[PDB]
Amino acid sequence: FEFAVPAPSRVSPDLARARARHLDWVHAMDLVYEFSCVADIGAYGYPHATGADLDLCVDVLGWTFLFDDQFDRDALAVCAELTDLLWKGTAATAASPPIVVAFSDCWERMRAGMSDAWRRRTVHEWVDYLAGWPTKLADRAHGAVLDPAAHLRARHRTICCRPLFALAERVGGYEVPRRAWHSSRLDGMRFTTSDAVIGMNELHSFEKDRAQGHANLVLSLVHHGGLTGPEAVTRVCDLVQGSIESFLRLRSGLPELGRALGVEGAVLDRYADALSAFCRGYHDWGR
Amino acid sequence: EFAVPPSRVSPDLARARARHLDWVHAMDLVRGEEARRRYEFSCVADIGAYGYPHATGADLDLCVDVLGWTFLFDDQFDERDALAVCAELTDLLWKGTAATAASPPIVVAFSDCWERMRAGMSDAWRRRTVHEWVDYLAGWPTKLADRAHGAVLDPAAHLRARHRTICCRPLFALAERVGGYEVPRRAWHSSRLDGMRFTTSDAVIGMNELHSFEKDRAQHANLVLSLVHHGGLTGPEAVTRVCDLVQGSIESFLRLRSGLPELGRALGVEGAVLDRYADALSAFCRGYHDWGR
Repeated sequence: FEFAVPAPSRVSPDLARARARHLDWVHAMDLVYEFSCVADIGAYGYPHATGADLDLCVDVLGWTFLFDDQFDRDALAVCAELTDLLWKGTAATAASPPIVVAFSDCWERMRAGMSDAWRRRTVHEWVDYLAGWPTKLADRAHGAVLDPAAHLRARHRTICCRPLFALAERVGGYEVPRRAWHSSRLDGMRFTTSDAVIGMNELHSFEKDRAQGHANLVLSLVHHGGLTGPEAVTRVCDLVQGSIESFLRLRSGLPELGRALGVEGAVLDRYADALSAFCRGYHDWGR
Repeated sequence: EFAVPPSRVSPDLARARARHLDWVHAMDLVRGEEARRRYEFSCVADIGAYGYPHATGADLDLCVDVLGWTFLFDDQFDERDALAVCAELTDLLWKGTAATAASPPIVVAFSDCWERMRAGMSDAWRRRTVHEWVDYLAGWPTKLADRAHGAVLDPAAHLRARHRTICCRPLFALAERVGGYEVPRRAWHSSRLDGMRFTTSDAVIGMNELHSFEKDRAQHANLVLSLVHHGGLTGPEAVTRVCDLVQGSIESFLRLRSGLPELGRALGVEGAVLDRYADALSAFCRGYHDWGR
């Protein structure tokens, strides 16, 4: 499939070095993959990042995929240790498992140079992402087919888009002002971008999940909506296109948002560009 | 009137009401004969006895205190001081601290409630309840930003923000605390029980939006106003839409409830605790409905 994401196709020119470094990093962290090409996503989602900034993007994205593998009692203990690490400002110890040590390695770089306000809202977003994995284990043990709305609510946590939007600020060199970042206008752009990425992800892994018995949005629409296979696919496609259209309507109101809140328009367009670039990056990599 | 799945009220409400009025006085939240009279006329305290009809004594006192606190917390936003309170409460919850001598009365009062609310509960329960309290706090910077922005939110965006400020999920945790049980971990995180929490929240929001319609219009965002502005509907049409949301939420809640026996078998969970949890969610929705009238 191909959608009209409002951003040109781009890739970072420093992808060769970053990929090679990252494979040494997962080895040094005792985490391991290289053949899945999941590492390259960092260079597609942040096409202007180079050097250490790109390394952080590749490290964080690679970690999420390896964190997901932990679920495919020990994983629940990691969720609790990571939560306390973030809430209480701790760092990994000598008894921490490799997945926790690796995350602390990322978080120390990610939080450096950022304000307390930015750290506060990013910590909350990291913990809300962690909250979705106990749900994954419970639903798998239950064995029931989630209804479409319940599948999307759970996936909005595990997709990990909001922590990665905060990362765009960190590597871009700016912070969206507080009064503007919390507005429903910008939160709607984060939500619509997440819907699009989820829709794309559900269409890419459809055949694999159906053959392995895993959950998928398309299968939930067939089971609960009475739709056929072809109908459920078109339904998910409409979600991606509608989310893109909704994102574009929200963006057209940023000049008035800046005037109302007294915020420089430049930073607002830079933030909107980052969200669009991430969605486009995931689209191209997935294809 | 909606078909919420019986009307009940706690029999110890008389004593609880009198104690609570002294409590808000001691916490320095409501002082003065005039402010106390206006507060006593709103009956917002009594909700604790409607939402938890089986609570008595100290348990009921905690329910009345917490619910009264949320309304008093809401009043301060109707700016820079309010954002500082949200940050202090967040650190208090994340870092396990307690109020100091420089903390404002609204912070001292919350710590007073939280110490009682967390007593006797496991670390796992405290961890997921802390996150829900902080997600509730996260909705108030959005409220102030939207008011300064001045734009009319679309219906879906209004509901996402209200699911934070309505404060239903922290109050569902409170039902466990006063009920004397913790839903086992493997069942509490399931999408089935999370869907029952979500559908119950939708119903409470829908009822709340119709109660505060005139107040929000005379001052703020409201679900009915968003439906008129973005959907092109008229007032009467938008209201029928909100009623359909409440009725549909209850119907979905009832379909999920009938699957709790199978959830218990699959996960090996005692059915009694699951049905008791479902009763608490249903009772809270019924309580707010009856109190609103």
